[PDB]
Amino acid sequence: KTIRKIISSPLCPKPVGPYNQAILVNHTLYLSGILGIDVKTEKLVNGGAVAETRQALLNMGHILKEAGSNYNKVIKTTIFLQDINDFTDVNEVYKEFFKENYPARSTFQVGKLPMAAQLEIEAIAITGEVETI
Amino acid sequence: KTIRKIISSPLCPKPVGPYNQAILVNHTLYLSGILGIDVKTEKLVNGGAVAETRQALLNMGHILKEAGSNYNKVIKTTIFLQDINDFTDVNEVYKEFFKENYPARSTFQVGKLPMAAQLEIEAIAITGEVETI
Amino acid sequence: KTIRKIISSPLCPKPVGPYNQAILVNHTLYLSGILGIDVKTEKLVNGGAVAETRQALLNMGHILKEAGSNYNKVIKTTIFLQDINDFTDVNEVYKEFFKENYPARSTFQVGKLPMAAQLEIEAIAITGEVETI
Ligand SMILES: [Mg+2]
Ligand code: NA
Repeated sequence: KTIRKIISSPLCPKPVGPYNQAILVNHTLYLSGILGIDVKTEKLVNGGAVAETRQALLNMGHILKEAGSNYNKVIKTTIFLQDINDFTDVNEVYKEFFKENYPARSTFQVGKLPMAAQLEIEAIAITGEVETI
Repeated sequence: KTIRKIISSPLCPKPVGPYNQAILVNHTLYLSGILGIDVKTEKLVNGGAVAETRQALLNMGHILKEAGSNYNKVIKTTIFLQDINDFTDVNEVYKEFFKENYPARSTFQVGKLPMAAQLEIEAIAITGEVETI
Repeated sequence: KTIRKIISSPLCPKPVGPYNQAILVNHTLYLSGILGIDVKTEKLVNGGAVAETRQALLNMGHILKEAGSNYNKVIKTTIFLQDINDFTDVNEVYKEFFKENYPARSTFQVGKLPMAAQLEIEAIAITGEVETI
């Protein structure tokens, strides 16, 4: 049998809808795309792409920790941008969170994001013990 | 070894390029993106985003059943929209299919979809027995 | 324990920033999105979508082989296009590399790609022995 666990953290925003913040399948954690929402206001943080990146990655950490993962167990990220010219600024914030054994990554500019956001970040991570060889 | 199975249903629109409808690896099913095509016509259903979402999710059910999965064993979906303003409507259709243990999800507006479609959905699901906690 | 391997092929452009070419988790290989970059010039190959598809898929083969995979062990690809009207030409190049047991796939047009590329291709693959039933 496969072990599925529904992952939720009240520290990470959860706008209404038929989705879960993350789903754990054995040791592989599939995270929903994260916007830079302030959990208190339920709105995007002010300040644009830098602030939204930072907020999204802080929010992500609550989901990773709830599942028994962490930033240094993230396998792959996808960065959806409203504007490819924000990449440099987004990547500088990304380096605040990802310091070693860096994830695989894809990045592109989309047509639009929900909530008129400047980005959205999706990730896959590993839970439990990880030997990096 | 890893067991791979090619998944094919004649009830889901057949591939119009060098791809399979889905690939099963052990118990993880990787679905290709699905459009709201009626296999009886080789065309999108009429009526725009709502109709197309419903037909895409019916199509998905054929693939899931062929592989030994189902909607309640879907792990992650990605919804590609031609217009972000269809999101609420697409979500209402989505809830006709996904009732519990909801998948992780990401949603965004693309530049263009194949067939000038309004909606495309890709998914990852689990086959066989699933114990949910 | 989950075994993670950091994949780095010297026959492909070395990561400049906080990402890796691919991450191997047990026998599942998560590839970064690949652009059609010439490893020597660190610039896209000239000639547009056809040339960039060929170079991207040549780069993918370097990364797959470094990890112990190959094209016939790719599970799923995603093709990010600058122009959906390139699909027919991209598919003709894709068929140079993928011959049998075709991956699942999604293809769509984005707003913009890094480096003003015409194409980016991401993949998931299997390492080690694979039995196709
Ligand atoms: Mg701006
Ligand atoms: Na800014």
